[PDB]
Amino acid sequence: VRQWAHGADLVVSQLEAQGVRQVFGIPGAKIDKVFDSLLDSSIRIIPVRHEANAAFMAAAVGRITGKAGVALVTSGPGCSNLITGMATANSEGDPVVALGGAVKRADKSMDTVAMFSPVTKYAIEVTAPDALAEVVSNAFRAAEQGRPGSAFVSLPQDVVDGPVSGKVLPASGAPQMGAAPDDAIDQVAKLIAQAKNPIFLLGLMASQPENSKALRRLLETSHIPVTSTYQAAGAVNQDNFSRFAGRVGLFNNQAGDRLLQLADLVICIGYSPVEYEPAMWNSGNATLVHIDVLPAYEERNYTPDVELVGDIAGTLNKLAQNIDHRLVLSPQAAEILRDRQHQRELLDRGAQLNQFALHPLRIVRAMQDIVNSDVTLTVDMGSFHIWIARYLYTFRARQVMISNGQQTMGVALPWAIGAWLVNPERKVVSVSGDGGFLQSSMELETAVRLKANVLHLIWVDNGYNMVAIQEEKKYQRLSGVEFGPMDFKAYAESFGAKGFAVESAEALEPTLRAAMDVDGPAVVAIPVDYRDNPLLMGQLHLSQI
Amino acid sequence: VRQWAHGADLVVSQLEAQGVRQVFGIPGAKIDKVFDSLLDSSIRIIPVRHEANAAFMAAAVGRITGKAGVALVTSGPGCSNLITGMATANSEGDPVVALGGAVKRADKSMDTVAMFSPVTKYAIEVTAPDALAEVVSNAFRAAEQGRPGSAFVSLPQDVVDGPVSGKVLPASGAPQMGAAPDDAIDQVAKLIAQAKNPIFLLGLMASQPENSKALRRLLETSHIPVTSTYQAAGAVNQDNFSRFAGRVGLFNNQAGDRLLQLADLVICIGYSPVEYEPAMWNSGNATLVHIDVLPAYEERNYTPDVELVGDIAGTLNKLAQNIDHRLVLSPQAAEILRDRQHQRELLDLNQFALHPLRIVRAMQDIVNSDVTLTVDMGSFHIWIARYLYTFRARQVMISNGQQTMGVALPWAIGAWLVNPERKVVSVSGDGGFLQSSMELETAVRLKANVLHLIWVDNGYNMVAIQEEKKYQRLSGVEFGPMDFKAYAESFGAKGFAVESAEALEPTLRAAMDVDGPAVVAIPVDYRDNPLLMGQLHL
Amino acid sequence: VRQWAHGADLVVSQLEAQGVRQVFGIPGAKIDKVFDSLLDSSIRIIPVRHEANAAFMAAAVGRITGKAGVALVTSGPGCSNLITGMATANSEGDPVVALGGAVKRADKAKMDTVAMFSPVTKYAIEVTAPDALAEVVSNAFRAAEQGRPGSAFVSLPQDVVDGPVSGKVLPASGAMGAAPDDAIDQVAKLIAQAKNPIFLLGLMASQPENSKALRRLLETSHIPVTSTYQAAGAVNQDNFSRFAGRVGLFNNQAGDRLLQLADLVICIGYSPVEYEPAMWNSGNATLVHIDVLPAYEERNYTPDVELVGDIAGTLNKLAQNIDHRLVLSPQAAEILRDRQHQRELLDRAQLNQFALHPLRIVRAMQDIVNSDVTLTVDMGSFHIWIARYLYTFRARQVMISNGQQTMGVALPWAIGAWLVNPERKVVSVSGDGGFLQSSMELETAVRLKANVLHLIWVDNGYNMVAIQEEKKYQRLSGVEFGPMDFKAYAESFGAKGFAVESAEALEPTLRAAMDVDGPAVVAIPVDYRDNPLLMGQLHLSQI
Ligand SMILES: CC1=C(CCOP(=O)(O)OP(=O)(O)O)S[C@@]2([C@H](C)O)Nc3nc(C)ncc3CN12
Ligand SMILES: CC1=C(CCOP(=O)(O)OP(=O)(O)O)S[C@@]2([C@H](C)O)Nc3nc(C)ncc3CN12
Ligand SMILES: CC1=C(CCOP(=O)(O)OP(=O)(O)O)S[C@@]2([C@H](C)O)Nc3nc(C)ncc3CN12
Ligand SMILES: [Mg+2]
Ligand SMILES: [Mg+2]
Ligand SMILES: [Mg+2]
Repeated sequence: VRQWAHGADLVVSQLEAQGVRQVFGIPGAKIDKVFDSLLDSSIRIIPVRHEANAAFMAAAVGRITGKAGVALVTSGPGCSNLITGMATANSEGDPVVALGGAVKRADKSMDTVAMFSPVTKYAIEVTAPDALAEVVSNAFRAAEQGRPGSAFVSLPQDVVDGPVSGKVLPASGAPQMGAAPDDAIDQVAKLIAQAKNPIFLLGLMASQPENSKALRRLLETSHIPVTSTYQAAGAVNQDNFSRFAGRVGLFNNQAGDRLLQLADLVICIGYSPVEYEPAMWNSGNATLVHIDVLPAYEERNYTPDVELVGDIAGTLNKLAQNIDHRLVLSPQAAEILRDRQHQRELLDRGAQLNQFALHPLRIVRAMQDIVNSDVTLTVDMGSFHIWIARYLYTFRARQVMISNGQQTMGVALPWAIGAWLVNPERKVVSVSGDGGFLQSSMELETAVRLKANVLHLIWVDNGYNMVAIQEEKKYQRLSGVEFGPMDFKAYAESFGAKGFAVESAEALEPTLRAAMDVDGPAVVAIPVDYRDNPLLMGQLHLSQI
Repeated sequence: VRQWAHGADLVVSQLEAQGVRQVFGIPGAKIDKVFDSLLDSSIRIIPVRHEANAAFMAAAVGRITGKAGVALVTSGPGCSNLITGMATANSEGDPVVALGGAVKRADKSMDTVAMFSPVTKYAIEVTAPDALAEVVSNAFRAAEQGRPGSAFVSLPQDVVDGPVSGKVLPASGAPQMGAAPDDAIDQVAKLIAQAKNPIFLLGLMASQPENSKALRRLLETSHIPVTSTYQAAGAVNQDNFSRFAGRVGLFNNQAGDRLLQLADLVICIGYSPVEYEPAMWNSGNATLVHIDVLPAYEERNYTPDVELVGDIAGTLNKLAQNIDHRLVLSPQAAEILRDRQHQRELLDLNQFALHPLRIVRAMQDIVNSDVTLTVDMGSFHIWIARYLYTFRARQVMISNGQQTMGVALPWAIGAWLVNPERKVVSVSGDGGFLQSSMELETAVRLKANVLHLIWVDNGYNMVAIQEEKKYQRLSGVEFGPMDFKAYAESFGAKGFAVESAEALEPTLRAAMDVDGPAVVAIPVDYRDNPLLMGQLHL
Repeated sequence: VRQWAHGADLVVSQLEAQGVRQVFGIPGAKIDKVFDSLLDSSIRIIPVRHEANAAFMAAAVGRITGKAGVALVTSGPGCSNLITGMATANSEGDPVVALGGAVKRADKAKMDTVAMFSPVTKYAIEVTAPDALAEVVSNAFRAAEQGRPGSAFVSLPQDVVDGPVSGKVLPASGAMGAAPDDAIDQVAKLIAQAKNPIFLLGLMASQPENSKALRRLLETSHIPVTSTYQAAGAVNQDNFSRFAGRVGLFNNQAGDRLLQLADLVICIGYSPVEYEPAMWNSGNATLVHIDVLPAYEERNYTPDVELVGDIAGTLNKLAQNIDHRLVLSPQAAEILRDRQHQRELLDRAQLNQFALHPLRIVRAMQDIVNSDVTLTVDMGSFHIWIARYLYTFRARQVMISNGQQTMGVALPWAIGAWLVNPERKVVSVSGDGGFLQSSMELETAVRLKANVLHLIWVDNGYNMVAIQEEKKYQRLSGVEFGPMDFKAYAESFGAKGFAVESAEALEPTLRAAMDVDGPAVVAIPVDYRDNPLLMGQLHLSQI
């Protein structure tokens, strides 16, 4: 153990032991010592314009690196401004550690710990300087292990400013967890051998890098059909697996659901019912196998017949080793996949789509032209989200951040900035509506300052369309969903970022290509015609719900 | 899936599915439908006299069977009376599911979920009748899996009285993880090789029945020294392992601690820092290996260099299969155990009131491998712990991190119900005896073959001596005397009162022969306590 | 300010400033310094045998004195054992301050007592800084005794009470004035136009600071009065001929009929939690709220006129604005007359069966309970019998209100009540179920030489629960247990024990037990067969 003049120095050392490359936040009196101590560290300080976005950026870092992104804010409003961001990260399973300042212990005030407990996996306040290092260290453990999530640590001003005696705690990382029991694995390998219509249902954990190779090997060896929840949207896609059946949870005409209904054997990997209500795919007819790092969060419509708890990669590798031949699709299974093939042909169409304001399909097509396996795509919440989700099978991004159970608007730009910082040599494209855009557009200054290579696209309709269409379907009239217009091109330029405004369908691709080629932040406003949205909304489960 | 006329019926079916054999509790208006439904069930309804004891009894059932014991109480005071008991169960790792009534949803109020959250692993209220069965099922999952604990389920009256649609969720039981990875086991087997002063620190999980054979197998093939926390007090004892270094956490003269400080390699099995402060034994200079069903609960003095998570039995069996030679003790290692040797020797009285040691010795003579012993909290607890090495009981319930008095008798009753053919001996002081003695009526009614021993000093000695040490004067630790023999007999139990030293052994022998509840008052002289206290961590 | 060697000395000093006469509790390592410091003060240390009872005893002290009773326990189980007791105190409005030990501040990093007590207290806080020690304790008392009284919990970290501290004792506050003149006049105008006015008395109307003023208001207005059980002692059938009984339990009370008939309902010191407004307020009458705190509005409780302030003052002023006594309307007179008929009929003939008939026991109890004695009642079927005949008990005070329906309260309430006025006798009554949950305090009673006579109605079961099950299911579950020799049980403590073996032995046994100067227990076998009749008079049966 070493002698520290400031708890803050210990905190910084603990952060470095974790391998933190940057911290996102806004300084304040109660927490400025930590900001100060970061000056003598290799950790980069990234000032944001609104704390909520520090949490969003941190979530992106966490999702990509598997190591928690870090947010640092002051007491009071500094902390309460993070709540939505922390809840979003926790619901999506993104590892995030937020260190928030607090009044001196003697002065204790806002009970932030009580406030964050509902939307975090871990929330604790350091009430003793000698606990400083372990509390911060355990924050990371909680955020990163098991089903990842967010963690909040409250840091009293006197504890961070005052001296402390203690040693840095080494970052343990992921424990060496055993695979599921061999006899249980052999039992599933046996079920697979006698299965006529098997299918893998992938959940969040299946999309983790740690399970990437294992998953690929298993799919390559068994050639068994795969469907995925939106949390696992990026685990597999139409272009890397011929038997991919799409993502389930949004649309009512997915081959994945048809295959789950036809299934005689369903194997869930890293899946939790929360990702997609079991009450909509599991009849209870097929033999259900649960594979994940934690026991099945058993439910009324989710009671596994065989539970394989343990290291997912380990289990999948062992399963792969006990599979002798590739599956021969039954007539029905093959028919379902052929249907999706035709279904995708119809969705793609060929067509000119030269109308203006632009048709969603024209925008989706132009977006697919600029997003390649070297580009990351982040998607906000709104009607455009549904359109993009409908065509996820045709995006070839290196990675796609779109899953958003809380349906939190404003996430795209911050997510993009966080993602770019992890791999600054690559480009990132973020897309949102005008409503979502204005909730986090203050970060455009941050992007300019960081010279982040991000292209942000705005689908402009001058309203909260996603809400409007639901009001209509239910009440046949609108309320609180329409607002005024804005000159988004001029808006973006006032930040010193490059701005574009699409005034015709013909200018779309050229504009996007130019904005993409810009070496730094760029914003493209795209007027959109949402009148066909009812057609798309007719393909949602909500329609039945 | 079925259509149930009463949510209560589904709750009972789910309980049967869980294999519950009895429920401990006290009925009340809000929850009486569940009690009524149990009438048509194979589940035995066991009325207790105070809810807290329903939690204590359930804990004993859970500890032994690995399946959660069940408490059933009504709303308000019915549930608040369970708090201390649920906290004790959660602290000791005893699987307990408590079902508490609540006012109708429309009427909601006492926030029981909020009250129980701090002392349970799982606390939830059923606000949707269609979630009834799943909420109950998950209560058991949460209480029985990983490191076991207590779970609380709040059941609104309207929810259990009203109709419900659902199916009995099959009992999946705690999922079976696989042993830690082969590469991880090879790494540990290798550290044990590159180690000169290795030692096993056993925690709670190491004592679970599923790990008994694997543990013995690992100890026998490696012959590595072993020390345990009190939660793991029964994992290994002096007579079943030559290199046992005693239980650590109480006395300042234990070999386990010396060996831990000397160690260059410490392998913790089923251990959590809460069982024994790492600050007391881990300097950090020793390579630290963690083996448990769950990741390590790291802290300033507990950061495992190697962390293995998985089925403990499988992990230990495989580890044992990778060890080729028994350990040859180093000079200092043998020296330390040499000292414990002398220590044991020194540990191996007609005054009245009786001397603690006289009582302890008289107790060891009646407690055998067929007898379960439960120990309450008080000075007598320290004495019995000092000589734990010489007790040879079937099982010993003693770990009590919260130092909750009154646990002994109800623990004994719950333990007896699991194996009715055997005898149970419980020991407490007079203070602890009265906090839960109302259950003597329950014992007589059940004809529980339990022998309760009361060390009588007419005070709260364990607190008195701490005050004596610090202030040289006593406060609030002395109370009046009682006729415990008559007290017990008023319940229909057999009572005895040791009036002389010679009468001790004969009285206990006589009481042990009693086929049913029996109580023996034993006057004790605590004047020597200051001496024993000098052996505790200061 | 001042320099203190131990935070504990400041606590004991703060308690003396509050006037605390004694402390109930069980010591432990984390809190023993406080018990030690108490050795040097005038404050008496009263060890109990179970912490729950320390809260029950403190509640009786607080209720009678108006000043918070004090419980002192150690950390962990010491604190969790108080919860039910603190909840019961809060629910009945009894001022109670509990001080629980806690682990050293530095060790608090590994039981969140503050969170566990918050749902059942008015005030729950932990001293996290020795400089806040005295104020936190002072504020605990202020919170418990002011406004509508309740329980307060204070967590004291061991290092804080053991370590030195700087600070001075904070004097006890105490105190509003009468409601506004305009208000009292507006109300008086409503009274002058009311044909069927009625006062509904709540908890605050029974506080001693209003016994005189209420008496005045009633004597000049002669308006009918009905009370919740929390205010059961505010007025009785004897000192006021237009008293309509306690409302909240039975479905045949004149109080309820007058409330439903009223064109003007004036609630004094009343909060909806004392008696569901959905049971008596249709909303037809003009509602006037008078209390030390604003009204706790709800669906069936929205006062058309709301007066907040010193009750005694307001009532004394309103009385001066009362022109003439009320001339009862025919319907009102008829309802009050029916209550008189009901009372005579309820008094029923010769019940000499054994086990004893509830009514025989009730009569015998009314005989020994005199106007000097305090009566405490536990929860169980006997409670309903006693409530039914509350009008015929003429005790100094009656502790019976129990919204939580918590069993085990009688004996400890009695012990606490006796300690406030040791020169008087206290009679406590419970069933065998409630008795065994707190009977460990019989040792405390013997040790204190408490002049308490505890009566046990014996049925060998939880009858109050059993009758509800019988009603709903035609069968019993979990409500029957074995018998006990209660005479020998009590004697084993060193108290006097009795067991009634025949009907004729009842009165002589009670007299003998009453004459005992110290703790006595009498077990009374009861035949609960007639309960269906009585239970049919409960709002519950109509539910
Ligand atoms: C208003 C709104 C969304 C935004 C819609 O507008 P644009 O972002 O302009 O998209 P578009 O649908 O008009 O293209 S999502 C949405 C969502 C439907 O629930 N997410 C929200 N997020 C926050 C933080 N507050 C309120 C909502 C409710 N919903
Ligand atoms: C008073 C007391 C104990 C009991 C001592 O008396 P006996 O049970 O008579 O034992 P002995 O020590 O006199 O033999 S333990 C003890 C413990 C030292 O902390 N456990 C407690 N449990 C509850 C539920 N409340 C308070 C305490 C504080 N401590
Ligand atoms: C069991 C019981 C009561 C006691 C009944 O028995 P006795 O006290 O023997 O009275 P008697 O009715 O048999 O005369 S009250 C009663 C009550 C009806 O709700 N209060 C309780 N208090 C606690 C602390 N736990 C559970 C209950 C549920 N109810
Ligand atoms: Mg919009
Ligand atoms: Mg004792
Ligand atoms: Mg009874």
